[PDB]
Amino acid sequence: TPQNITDLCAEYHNTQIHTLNDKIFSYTESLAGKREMAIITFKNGATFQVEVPGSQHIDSQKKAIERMKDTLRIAYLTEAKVEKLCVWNNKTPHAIAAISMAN
Amino acid sequence: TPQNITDLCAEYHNTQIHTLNDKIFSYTESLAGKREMAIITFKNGATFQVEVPGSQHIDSQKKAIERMKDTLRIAYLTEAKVEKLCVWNNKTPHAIAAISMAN
Amino acid sequence: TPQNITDLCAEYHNTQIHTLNDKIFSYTESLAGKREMAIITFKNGATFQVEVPGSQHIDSQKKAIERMKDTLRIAYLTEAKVEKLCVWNNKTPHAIAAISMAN
Amino acid sequence: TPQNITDLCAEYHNTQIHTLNDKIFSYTESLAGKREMAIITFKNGATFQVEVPGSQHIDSQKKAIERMKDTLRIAYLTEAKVEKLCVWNNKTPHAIAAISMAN
Amino acid sequence: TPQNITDLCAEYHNTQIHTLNDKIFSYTESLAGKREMAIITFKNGATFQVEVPGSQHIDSQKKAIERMKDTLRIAYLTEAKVEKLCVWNNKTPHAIAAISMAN
Ligand SMILES: CC(=O)N[C@@H]1[C@@H](O[C@@H]2O[C@@H](C)[C@@H](O)[C@@H](O)[C@@H]2O)[C@H](O[C@@H]2O[C@H](CO)[C@H](O)[C@H](O)[C@H]2O[C@@H]2O[C@@H](C)[C@@H](O)[C@@H](O)[C@@H]2O)[C@@H](CO)O[C@@H]1O
Ligand SMILES: CC(=O)N[C@@H]1[C@@H](O[C@@H]2O[C@@H](C)[C@@H](O)[C@@H](O)[C@@H]2O)[C@H](O[C@@H]2O[C@H](CO)[C@H](O)[C@H](O)[C@H]2O[C@@H]2O[C@@H](C)[C@@H](O)[C@@H](O)[C@@H]2O)[C@@H](CO)O[C@@H]1O
Ligand SMILES: CC(=O)N[C@@H]1[C@@H](O[C@@H]2O[C@@H](C)[C@@H](O)[C@@H](O)[C@@H]2O)[C@H](O[C@@H]2O[C@H](CO)[C@H](O)[C@H](O)[C@H]2O[C@@H]2O[C@@H](C)[C@@H](O)[C@@H](O)[C@@H]2O)[C@@H](CO)O[C@@H]1O
Ligand SMILES: CC(=O)N[C@@H]1[C@@H](O[C@@H]2O[C@@H](C)[C@@H](O)[C@@H](O)[C@@H]2O)[C@H](O[C@@H]2O[C@H](CO)[C@H](O)[C@H](O)[C@H]2O[C@@H]2O[C@@H](C)[C@@H](O)[C@@H](O)[C@@H]2O)[C@@H](CO)O[C@@H]1O
Ligand SMILES: CC(=O)N[C@@H]1[C@@H](O[C@@H]2O[C@@H](C)[C@@H](O)[C@@H](O)[C@@H]2O)[C@H](O[C@@H]2O[C@H](CO)[C@H](O)[C@H](O)[C@H]2O[C@@H]2O[C@@H](C)[C@@H](O)[C@@H](O)[C@@H]2O)[C@@H](CO)O[C@@H]1O
Ligand SMILES: OC[C@H]1O[C@@H](O)[C@H](O)[C@@H](O)[C@H]1O
Ligand SMILES: OC[C@H]1O[C@@H](O)[C@H](O)[C@@H](O)[C@H]1O
Ligand SMILES: OC[C@H]1O[C@@H](O)[C@H](O)[C@@H](O)[C@H]1O
Ligand SMILES: OC[C@H]1O[C@@H](O)[C@H](O)[C@@H](O)[C@H]1O
Ligand SMILES: OC[C@H]1O[C@@H](O)[C@H](O)[C@@H](O)[C@H]1O
Ligand SMILES: [Ca+2]
Ligand SMILES: [Ca+2]
Ligand SMILES: [Ca+2]
Ligand SMILES: [Ca+2]
Ligand SMILES: [Ca+2]
Ligand SMILES: [Ca+2]
Ligand SMILES: [Ca+2]
Ligand SMILES: [Ca+2]
Ligand SMILES: [Ca+2]
Ligand SMILES: [Ca+2]
Repeated sequence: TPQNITDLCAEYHNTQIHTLNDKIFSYTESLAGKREMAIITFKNGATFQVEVPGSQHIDSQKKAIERMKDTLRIAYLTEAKVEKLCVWNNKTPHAIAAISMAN
Repeated sequence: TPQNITDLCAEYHNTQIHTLNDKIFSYTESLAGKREMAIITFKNGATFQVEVPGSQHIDSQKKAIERMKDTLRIAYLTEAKVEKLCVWNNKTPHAIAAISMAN
Repeated sequence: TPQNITDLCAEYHNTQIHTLNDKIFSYTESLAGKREMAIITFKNGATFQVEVPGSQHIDSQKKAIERMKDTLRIAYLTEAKVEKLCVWNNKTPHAIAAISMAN
Repeated sequence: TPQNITDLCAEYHNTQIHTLNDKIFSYTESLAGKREMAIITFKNGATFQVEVPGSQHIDSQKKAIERMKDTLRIAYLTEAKVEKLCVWNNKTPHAIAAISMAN
Repeated sequence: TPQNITDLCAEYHNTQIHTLNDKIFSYTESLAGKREMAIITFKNGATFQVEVPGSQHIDSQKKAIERMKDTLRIAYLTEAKVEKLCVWNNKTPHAIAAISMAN
């Protein structure tokens, strides 16, 4: 089991770490059918999604997808500094796998 | 996959973007039967619903509807600035499909 | 579809609007069997319940009942001003159907 | 239907009211098997639990037990004043049945 | 039933109490498949996980695992002082069983 986000991220293909060290600039949320997702941006233009749940996701990920959207909303609203995101870079926008906050 | 609320909104018929750049003026919530909904207003009188769940919604939308009501309540209580809403304009009041927050 | 609490409240028998324009004075919560409910008061002694879920409620109301208790707790803890309550006045204490928050 | 915590408490056997009029001093939470519970204390050493869900509970209490743990956590973090607890005094520590928050 | 985290912790094999008396320094969570988990650190380098749910857990632990991650996120965001953690020391990083918060 990994001890940090960087090591975690390295366990998977198709991923990378972004080091933001910044608060979330915007938070977008949709309930529209087939677009039940969240999008965040940072001041530098970096844009990330929490993907629409699909066949790329196993059943054990479903609660964690919902948690992640909860986390991004409250991080946005508290201006919490995001340290890193682990993302899948085979999606556009890049798709969030993990987040770390330290500040 | 869209990267922002404007492009997301354009994927659908009967939708329009409202650009508010303002906090929510009022938040209303009902548990009464057949009116299990939320209503928000802005100071300019713009009025929006989160629809009662119904046969227009697919299963994947049901958690998202609940999330959106959570988001609107906490946005209201934090006086968070709402940037845009994507709404269905074939409902009265207009029905929320997506929200963006930026400030 | 209604656009405000007053019009929503008027769709139901045995209801009334209370105009409070005040924060919640006390919040009570019970997990005791057959009394799984919330009670709120205002400074003037006005007392309201969220009813114990029962056969008077249709299935769609169940989630809305839980939401309303969440809303009352966070409204209490943020000292949010309650504008109006729509209540059923054939219950003692009067039972909450809807809430509006504004200044 | 009762209108306050005192009257509610008096509907049950083996209960008593504690009048605390104080914030929660400590909040403890366990996920250990058969000990999935919360424990609070006050500065005077008064110690209370939210019981592990068990055969003493009816099904309608299950959501309310979860809600109570939610309430205690946020009350602790907001330094909210606890007015009274209704507890079962046939449990060690005394088991929470209901809570009131006020000044 | 135990009355404090130390006594609870002692009911289990392979556990120990860490006394931190400090805020959480970093919070990490993941939605990646098979790593649906959270990791926290303290300034002294102490690193702890909330384990991925698995066959080592009983059903009552499922909700408690989700609660614990909720608690760690809000404790982080409120800078709440963590008093003690009860952890399993047969996992790397040590796995959280219980948390206490106090000053
Ligand atoms: C179009 C937009 O909204 N933003 C782009 C930004 O891309 C977005 O954010 C990235 C992280 C990714 O999720 C994209 O899918 C998304 O549209 C661009 O970022 C570059 O993205 C490419 C992938 O298109 C590579 O990943 C590259 O490393 C990224 O550029 C870096 O990150 C940027 C935020 C800047 O810091 C840039 O200087 C870096 O080179 C950028 C490219 O300028 O343009 C908009 O911001
Ligand atoms: C309670 C009320 O009557 N308020 C009106 C407002 O209507 C309400 O809000 C809109 C957004 C919609 O949901 C209505 O169903 C609801 O009653 C009026 O809004 C205009 O309505 C039309 C047709 O519905 C369009 O939606 C239009 O975009 C709305 O105007 C926009 O919002 C206004 C508040 C202005 O900022 C205007 O420039 C925008 O285009 C408006 C105007 O008639 O007046 C009250 O606010
Ligand atoms: C704890 C207490 O005795 N408070 C009373 C309040 O009664 C409570 O709150 C009302 C809304 C209801 O849920 C009652 O069952 C509950 O005990 C009194 O409110 C009046 O209550 C009588 C019934 O005993 C009638 O329901 C009457 O309509 C209520 O008054 C209206 O609402 C008040 C809060 C004010 O807006 C008043 O001007 C209204 O006419 C009130 C008033 O007697 O006194 C304490 O607050
Ligand atoms: C950790 C500890 O020993 N604290 C005690 C407290 O006991 C704890 O809190 C009470 C409410 C109950 O949940 C206990 O199981 C728990 O250990 C003591 O309270 C008394 O506890 C004894 C058992 O030792 C009896 O249960 C008794 O009823 C409790 O006293 C009542 O509650 C107190 C908080 C006071 O209001 C007292 O007047 C009440 O009768 C107290 C009492 O000495 O001391 C520490 O806080
Ligand atoms: C490597 C790193 O990131 N941190 C180490 C820390 O280990 C981490 O945290 C501990 C609690 C455990 O979860 C590890 O798996 C994890 O990598 C080290 O902590 C000691 O780790 C050993 C066995 O690895 C024991 O768990 C021991 O209790 C730990 O030491 C206690 O906690 C420390 C932070 C110190 O305060 C120490 O005095 C305590 O005994 C420490 C070694 O000090 O170093 C990094 O922080
Ligand atoms: O679990 C989610 C992930 O699934 C992978 O198969 C896919 O390559 C990633 O882009 C991401 O969607
Ligand atoms: O998914 C929800 C949407 O469903 C559409 O069919 C409908 O026209 C919209 O008004 C909205 O209700
Ligand atoms: O939805 C529940 C409501 O149902 C009505 O039939 C009843 O008269 C109200 O008091 C309220 O309980
Ligand atoms: O509903 C919970 C309560 O049920 C009672 O029967 C029991 O005596 C109490 O100690 C408490 O557990
Ligand atoms: O309940 C969770 C615990 O289960 C035990 O059997 C295991 O030894 C611990 O490491 C921990 O996983
Ligand atoms: Ca700021
Ligand atoms: Ca800080
Ligand atoms: Ca203000
Ligand atoms: Ca305000
Ligand atoms: Ca701000
Ligand atoms: Ca105040
Ligand atoms: Ca206060
Ligand atoms: Ca303080
Ligand atoms: Ca404090
Ligand atoms: Ca600080």
